[PDB]
Amino acid sequence: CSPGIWQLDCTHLEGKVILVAVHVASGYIEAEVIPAETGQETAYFLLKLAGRWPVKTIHTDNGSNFTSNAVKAACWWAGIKQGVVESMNKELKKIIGQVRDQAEHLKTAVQMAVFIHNKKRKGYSAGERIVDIIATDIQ
Amino acid sequence: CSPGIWQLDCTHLEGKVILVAVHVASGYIEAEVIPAETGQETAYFLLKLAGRWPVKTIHTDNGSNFTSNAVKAACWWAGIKQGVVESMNKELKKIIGQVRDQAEHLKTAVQMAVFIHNKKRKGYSAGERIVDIIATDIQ
Ligand SMILES: Cc1nc2c(ccn2Cc2ccc(F)c(F)c2)c(-c2ccc3c(c2C)CCCO3)c1[C@H](OC(C)(C)C)C(=O)O
Ligand SMILES: Cc1nc2c(ccn2Cc2ccc(F)c(F)c2)c(-c2ccc3c(c2C)CCCO3)c1[C@H](OC(C)(C)C)C(=O)O
Repeated sequence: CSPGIWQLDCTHLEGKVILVAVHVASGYIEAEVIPAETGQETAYFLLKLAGRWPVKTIHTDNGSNFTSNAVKAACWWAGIKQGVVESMNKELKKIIGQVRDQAEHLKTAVQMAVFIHNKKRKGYSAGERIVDIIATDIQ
Repeated sequence: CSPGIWQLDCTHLEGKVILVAVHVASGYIEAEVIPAETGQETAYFLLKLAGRWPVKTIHTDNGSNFTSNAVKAACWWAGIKQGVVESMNKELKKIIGQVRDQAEHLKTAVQMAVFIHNKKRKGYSAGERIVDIIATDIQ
């Protein structure tokens, strides 16, 4: 897929919200545990994401997620416009379950699962693929 | 410099704490506004960082930052061992000052400054250099 496309969705676990961003072309994930599912939290997440990777386009399974003025302002400022994703989210949810008792806080288990997911060789890992896709696109 | 070396330090602004991670070889920055300067916050930041980039070694200007059991546990689990940095932190502090009135929250201004810093061409940007350094190291 195009190297600037990311998918963002929230999932719920233990009464908390996990914002999951998938780089569609590599399967690479960025995730954070947010206090609430709000436009301000999504906007802040998008600003962080766009400063770290070249974010061109964002996709989601819940269109209404992107209607706040806060989200529209983040996309405006950062210059963002509006199978794999289902699979990557499924893998992450499974990994969180597998490491959950190794940590007190869900947020810690989430970051351990992101780490495991991005480094797992499938033969390259999602972390290796994103860096290869973005470097070759710059070239 | 070696591609797995990162420098982590905290700086203070408006009574808040900004954790700044610099990828020494590229000048690329990752930053977060943390509620307090604690071992638990540093450990959590390191886990997130290590799941996104291949973190081999961490440097700091304040050695005591890395003594908590929480930090030692994050480095153990993620397999981490213990001019440019001064310049990158200086540039970020200047950029935050330059964009500060464009946002209500300091954390928003911080992420705008990270974005500006990583995308600025110096001729490649810090964001372009990190992806090139890591991709060629995998190759
Ligand atoms: C806190 C916050 N609110 C925002 C927005 C945007 C709309 N609103 C709603 C609103 C409503 C009434 C107002 F009087 C008012 F001033 C803003 C940004 C925001 C979001 C993204 C963003 C920018 C802004 C200002 C500036 C350029 C980079 O991208 C904010 C913002 O905070 C979050 C990122 C946490 C949402 C902020 O700190 O100002
Ligand atoms: C909350 C937290 N505390 C930690 C630690 C480690 C030591 N301590 C102190 C402590 C003291 C007394 C205990 F009875 C006790 F159980 C742990 C991790 C932590 C930090 C990093 C880390 C791991 C753990 C458990 C597991 C493998 C991946 O890396 C935590 C941890 O929370 C933060 C990351 C926010 C610090 C957690 O959720 O358990």
